[PDB]
Amino acid sequence: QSTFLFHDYETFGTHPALDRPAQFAAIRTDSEFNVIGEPEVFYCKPADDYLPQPGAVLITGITPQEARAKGENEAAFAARIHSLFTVPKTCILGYNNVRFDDEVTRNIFYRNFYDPYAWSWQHDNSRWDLLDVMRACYALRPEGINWPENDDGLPSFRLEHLTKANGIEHSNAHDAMADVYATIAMAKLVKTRQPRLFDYLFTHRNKHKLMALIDVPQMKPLVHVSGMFGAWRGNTSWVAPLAWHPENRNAVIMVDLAGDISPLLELDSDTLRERLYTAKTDLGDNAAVPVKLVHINKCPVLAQANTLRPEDADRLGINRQHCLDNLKILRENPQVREKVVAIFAEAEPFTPSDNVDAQLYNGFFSDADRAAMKIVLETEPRNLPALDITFVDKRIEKLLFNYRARNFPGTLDYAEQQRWLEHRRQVFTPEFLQGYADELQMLVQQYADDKEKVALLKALWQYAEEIV
DNA sequence: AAAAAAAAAAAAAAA
Repeated sequence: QSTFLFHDYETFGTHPALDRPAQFAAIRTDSEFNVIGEPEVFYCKPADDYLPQPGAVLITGITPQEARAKGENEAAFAARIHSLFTVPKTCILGYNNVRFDDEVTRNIFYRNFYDPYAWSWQHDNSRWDLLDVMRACYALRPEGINWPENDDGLPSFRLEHLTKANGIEHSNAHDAMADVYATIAMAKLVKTRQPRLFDYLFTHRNKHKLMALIDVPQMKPLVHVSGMFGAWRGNTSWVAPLAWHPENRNAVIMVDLAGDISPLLELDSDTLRERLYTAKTDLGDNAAVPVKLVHINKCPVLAQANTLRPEDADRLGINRQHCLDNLKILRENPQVREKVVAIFAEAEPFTPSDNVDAQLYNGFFSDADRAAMKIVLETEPRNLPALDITFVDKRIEKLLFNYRARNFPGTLDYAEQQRWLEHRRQVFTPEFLQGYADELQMLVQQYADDKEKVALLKALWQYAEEIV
């Protein structure tokens, strides 16, 4: 039978590759969102070459001392998650998971010699993200659920703000296990209050399922829900697919039909590109480029025009006529496409980092390396160096040493212990430790009144003292 | 047989 796997990480920082996880929690459920099996919760021991983001710690309320005492090493941490995730017929999901948690999981698997993507697809698996489901529910089919307005009078979609707005036990927020229930409940609510949409959006979580909607040649208009648009637009707009992204295969170039389409008609590509990557604050008295990408593998909400009803339009302040006009102009002018696609054909302006943790997206691993890395998983730690393997991917050697050094220091010899002590010395430089102490010493002189917040800060200094 | 593109910028979620 098929199942839904709700999960939520509590990390030591925002950057998934560079920051480490602190806590993991997950619950297995059926299609009706009824709890199957026991709830899974466990902590991760942070390595001795990393300090947490003090902000993240003020949010999570979990000190490295607690995680070190309670948790397991990252190799086990990854094993337990990979065990749960690889169960056949499992749809893994959470809240804002595609653009955070899943990025963590991928690195956790990447750092600990597990396949970073297989969990999402292999054995009839998939993933889902409820965030845009809530935005789509509010935008398209709000009747039934209470929607919390912001200070400016705009719709908020923070989990804690939702569960409280619909009478659900949201006491003690930012807790791995407490958030999963709050998510499951939020799903259960939308499933009950609005099934059709919930199903549509579910079945249309698939890369190939979305594809069907895209008729680039005919520029068939589609409803697109995304936070990138804006809460004043119900995070919603009509869009038209101009062309497939020239390099990335999972991306497609969408034109915003609500935006002013003059720049595309007037300016050339080279200038448009520069015009696309400019801030609204420092941008002058010009209309911005009404173009964005949609990553069909990142659970984007797409539907056909008629899904967005003229009522729901008037409710969200979206001019249907203006969208219908620009479409006719875009259909009337092919030359617009030519210039647009060329914007996304340019090569990567950023130089790749030499930090092995951040190289996940430097291509896939081969079958030989993929197999050889399994033998590394099966081979016991102590016997890892004795095993002579000829790897192809230069990342593997650096990944290994870090794996063994972080997870199994006691398996290191003298040289390996020394070069690690150097690696650490390069991380915890006086100027790095000062800036940290400055960041703490600032925050304490800011949250001084909050004894709970201070206690957490002090703990970070006491940790920072005993780690170096 | 299949899986991906971090970071310029749009906004708003997550730690």
